[PDB]
Amino acid sequence: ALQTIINARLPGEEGLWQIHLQDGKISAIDAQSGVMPITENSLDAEQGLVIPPFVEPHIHLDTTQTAGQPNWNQSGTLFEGIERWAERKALLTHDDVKQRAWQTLKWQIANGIQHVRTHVDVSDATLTALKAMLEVKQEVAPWIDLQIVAFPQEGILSYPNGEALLEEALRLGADVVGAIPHFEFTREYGVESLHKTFALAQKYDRLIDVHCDEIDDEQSRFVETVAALAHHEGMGARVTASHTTAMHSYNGAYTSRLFRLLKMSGINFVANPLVNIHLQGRFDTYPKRRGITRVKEMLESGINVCFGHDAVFDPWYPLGTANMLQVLHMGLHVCQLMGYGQINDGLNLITHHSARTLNLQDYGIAAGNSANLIILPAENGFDALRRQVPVRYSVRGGKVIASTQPAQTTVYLEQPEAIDYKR
Amino acid sequence: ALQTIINARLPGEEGLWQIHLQDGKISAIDAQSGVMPITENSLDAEQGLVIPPFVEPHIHLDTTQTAGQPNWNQSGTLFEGIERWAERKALLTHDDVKQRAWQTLKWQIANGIQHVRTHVDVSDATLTALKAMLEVKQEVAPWIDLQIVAFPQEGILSYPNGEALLEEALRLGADVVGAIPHFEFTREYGVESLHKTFALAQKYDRLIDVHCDEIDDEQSRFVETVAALAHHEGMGARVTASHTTAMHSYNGAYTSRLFRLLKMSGINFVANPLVNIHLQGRFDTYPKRRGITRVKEMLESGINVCFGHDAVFDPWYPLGTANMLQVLHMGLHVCQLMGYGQINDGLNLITHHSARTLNLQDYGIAAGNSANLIILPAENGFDALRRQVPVRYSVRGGKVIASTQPAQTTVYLEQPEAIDYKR
Ligand SMILES: O=C1NC=C(F)[C@H](O)N1
Ligand SMILES: O=C1NC=C(F)[C@H](O)N1
Ligand SMILES: [Fe+3]
Ligand SMILES: [Fe+3]
Repeated sequence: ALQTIINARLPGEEGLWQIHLQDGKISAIDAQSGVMPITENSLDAEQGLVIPPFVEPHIHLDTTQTAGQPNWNQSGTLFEGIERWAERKALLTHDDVKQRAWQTLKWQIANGIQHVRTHVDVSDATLTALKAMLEVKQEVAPWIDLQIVAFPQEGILSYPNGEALLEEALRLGADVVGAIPHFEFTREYGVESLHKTFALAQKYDRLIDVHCDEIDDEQSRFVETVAALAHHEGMGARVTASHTTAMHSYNGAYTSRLFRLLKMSGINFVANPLVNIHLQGRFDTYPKRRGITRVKEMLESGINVCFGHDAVFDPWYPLGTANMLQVLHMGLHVCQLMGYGQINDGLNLITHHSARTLNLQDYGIAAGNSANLIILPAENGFDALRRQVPVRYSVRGGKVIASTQPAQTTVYLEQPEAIDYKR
Repeated sequence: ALQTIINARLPGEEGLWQIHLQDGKISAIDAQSGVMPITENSLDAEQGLVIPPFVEPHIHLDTTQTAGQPNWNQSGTLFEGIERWAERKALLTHDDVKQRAWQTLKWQIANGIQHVRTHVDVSDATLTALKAMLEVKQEVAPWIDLQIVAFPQEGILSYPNGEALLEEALRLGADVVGAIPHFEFTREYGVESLHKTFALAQKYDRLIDVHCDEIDDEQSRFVETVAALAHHEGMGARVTASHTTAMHSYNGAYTSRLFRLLKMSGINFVANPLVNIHLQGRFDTYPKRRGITRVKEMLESGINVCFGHDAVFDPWYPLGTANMLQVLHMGLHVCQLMGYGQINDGLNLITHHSARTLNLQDYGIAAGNSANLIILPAENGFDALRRQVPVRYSVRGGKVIASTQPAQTTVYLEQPEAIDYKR
């Protein structure tokens, strides 16, 4: 029955703070002028950093843990990945999807992630994975608020009954409408697919998250239609453009023109560093492009951008432990957001910016909000990122739902010495 | 008084193995047909992976821990980095260099690194850092065999008395002769500097490690002179070309021609993933090149290539905990060595290949060799890399010199559950 979080550091704030908890919510936040004593019912942050929970804005829980089944993606490309997934999709069973999704979700809970948006392939007349995921959503609710995107992986207009299946998925309860314009057979189908996606989102009052321009094609500009339709409907807050890796290859003049619309539209952007560095640049010899969208410029322009893990051991990515600080680490390097302040503020890319992408209404350390927060054994964002620290405690509804007793490293010199990699 | 390492897995080998130790050496290695019981004097690898120690083939211990002093490298480029370092170099003191070097060395010991090659800037008439590092080398010897490269950071022919200072550093005991041809004022000075470097290495019987073509200039081809001079002198095993990031920008025809010489010469290559992804591509707008040398092609051609951390919190890199598995993780992503086998064999890039780069004569788990080895709590290279595991035990001369009690993570669901991120 926790009543207070004491000795907490907060990003962008000086000193220590006390967070009072009442009835599963944050009742008040007060600055401390020194270190407070521990006591029963008090969770001691020990001058560590307290932040709202990590968020996973983009993952594929229906494909997670399937890498190599029945075959491996040899080329390491998005296109072969979809082909390898199609082979696995034909072998799906309800229980298998639930088991694999739950395996990755447990890693996420352990990693302080309390909000997850999973795409689920609905280019499947049986909607096997979707039915399984809707059950997982209910089962995992005490620990993670899971959003499900009805993702038409093989296209809306380019797959048999694609539009009907996408709508069926919404009627079954999917929270977000997906699309993949660059995978449609033609540019015209791509644009038309977006009009259909927006019409469905307005008909059912759902969010939108488009796999948008995930291709090293300087002519893949579906993002301008996503932003324009959102602006026209006055619904930018409910819309997300995932990937936009083609933007890495656009000329600068078009990008500058486009940025005005991106800002005016208010839509969100998701970059997936671990997967993008792996799948993009595969058609270059040397030099080889990085292939991540224009994260640095978006931040400078005040456009909301955040980071997702995208895949965890599946056709598009052979690694991962569903760790957001690891995703952030890769993104900061590839996007060259390596200034001290840029690294320190990096936490926003896996917390607040992602919460905005998911249109969350109860997020942040503020009075009145649910007591959902995590404690990192680090002094600030820079320190947490540099040392790739685990989540010491994850609190949800005012209760501890995960904890990590840190590793203990000792070197035996003339005398034993504890090493914590700090300075 | 350890007598045996039991239940050890070895890369590329099936089953479990027992490593018998006698008089600080490995006396014999025998396969097990099952799990052996623990007993006093036996170190149980617990079916974890046993490998020779991690190696750091390229780091700057004279600059480590100085990021932001007195100013930060704002552009994130090699060139500004050297300028910021020059400002810090003027403030060096003997004790400060020793303290900072020892701080990073302790992190390395904790991370199972028993072999380290540090470059030390000798473009300094006072040779302050070199004198300090020669003392550190002696002090750290019980735990790490430290090689010192006399690195003429500001050039040999382009800095006052550069050649005399480089030779003075060798007379004081530096183990390796360095150079930086692409930083010399002219291409001719660059080539001439290499002839002088090789002449010094033959005069003093020292190794060579050139900061070679660390620039996104398709015309920076000093590597062909390094390889040709090594081939002419029949000394490839003693020569290393660090960085060669310009190779990322070469046309393919010249690279193919060059590769024949690289193979024939037998020289070694070091890629520094964390720093290269950060400092390279800084003059591109979009698309932006990755800038790491041709690691994948070198491996396919049987050319020895390995990975270094290069910098730990200094003018050229604001992060790091001197962790080789983290360096490897970045390299596998940026170089797209993402096939299962490529990832699994990744350990060679931070163990055996690096030992060859340092021309080590006592390295590897083989009878007769010193009992220097480390134990990773993982099933194989892939698993160790994916989970970024710590070093459970580091053994040197048959004695434990470092150990890490792993972190313990628990999620509180309907029942508490331990999470180890394994599958
Ligand atoms: O279309 C896609 N499917 C799965 C992925 F992991 C990638 O995000 N893109
Ligand atoms: O010339 C250089 N000095 C320092 C570095 F870290 C980089 O390796 N290159
Ligand atoms: Fe995706
Ligand atoms: Fe270097």
